Amino acid sequence: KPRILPWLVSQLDLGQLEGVAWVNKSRTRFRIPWKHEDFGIFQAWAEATGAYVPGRDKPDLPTWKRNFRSAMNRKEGLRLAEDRSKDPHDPHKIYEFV
Ligand SMILES: [Cl-]
Ligand SMILES: [Cl-]
Ligand SMILES: [Cl-]
Ligand SMILES: [Cl-]
Ligand code: NA
Ligand code: NA
Ligand SMILES: [Zn+2]
Ligand SMILES: [Zn+2]
Ligand SMILES: [Zn+2]
Ligand SMILES: [Zn+2]
Repeated sequence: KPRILPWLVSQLDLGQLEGVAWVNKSRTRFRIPWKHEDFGIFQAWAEATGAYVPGRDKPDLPTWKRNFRSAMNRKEGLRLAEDRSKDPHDPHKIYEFV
């Protein structure tokens, strides 16, 4: 395989992942809960890309967060708009389509 952009836009349109959401009406900007049992977008992406199969691999979140940051930062039309990942209340990042 899947490509990060179409897969991401789909996850966001569906709105089934807690805290993972469009933040503007035009749907060029979105939130990922991010903190420096999750079952969130990092593991979902690992499963979609075959990097994680339950019971085959041991759970590795820091790696999932790394693989996922890597796939996102490489996309030319994706900018990191905001880094709130150290916030105590709701740690998150905002990404934008440029
Ligand atoms: Cl749509
Ligand atoms: Cl998951
Ligand atoms: Cl605050
Ligand atoms: Cl905040
Ligand atoms: Na949400
Ligand atoms: Na996760
Ligand atoms: Zn859409
Ligand atoms: Zn899963
Ligand atoms: Zn924010
Ligand atoms: Zn705060």
